[PDB]
Amino acid sequence: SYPKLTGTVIGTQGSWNNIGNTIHKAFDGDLNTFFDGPTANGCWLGLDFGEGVRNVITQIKFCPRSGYEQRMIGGIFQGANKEDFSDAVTLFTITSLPGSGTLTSVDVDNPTGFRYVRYLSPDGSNGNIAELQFFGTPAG
Ligand SMILES: OC[C@H]1O[C@H](OC[C@H]2O[C@@H](O)[C@@H](O)[C@@H](O)[C@@H]2O)[C@H](O)[C@@H](O)[C@H]1O
Ligand SMILES: [Ca+2]
Repeated sequence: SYPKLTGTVIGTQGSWNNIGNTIHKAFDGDLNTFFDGPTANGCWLGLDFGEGVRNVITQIKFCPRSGYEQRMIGGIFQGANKEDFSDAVTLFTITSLPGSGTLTSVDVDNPTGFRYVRYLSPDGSNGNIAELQFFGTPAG
């Protein structure tokens, strides 16, 4: 069991109806708060571990927005070493409805060290997700 990774929060700017449910609500430790993106499609969020830092990801945990769990199905998690994700690989694809109000934990088996990781939400989701966590270890 590896430590929770920290980094700078990156992703889609803004929030639905400018209420303020920005990407940062997915990293605040509260499963009742959530990211509600300004648009239906294209929303994403993640971390930049910082220049020169690469982690190997061994687990991802996430919790859907309460009452909108189906807006995660089809979302994917990617690791990359370019901030535009053009070199990304998909670490996990959500294909089952995530349980409400808890962190679903998924193992990742990819030995690559990444500087960047994200959740890329499916169309019609407004990026909805309540909490997102990555675990792993410094690439050796
Ligand atoms: O469409 C993104 C939006 O979906 C839900 O709100 C949908 C609509 O709900 C209606 O009943 C009205 O209240 C209207 O304001 C909305 O267009 C989510 O509740 C909302 O957070 C957002 O994710
Ligand atoms: Ca939250």
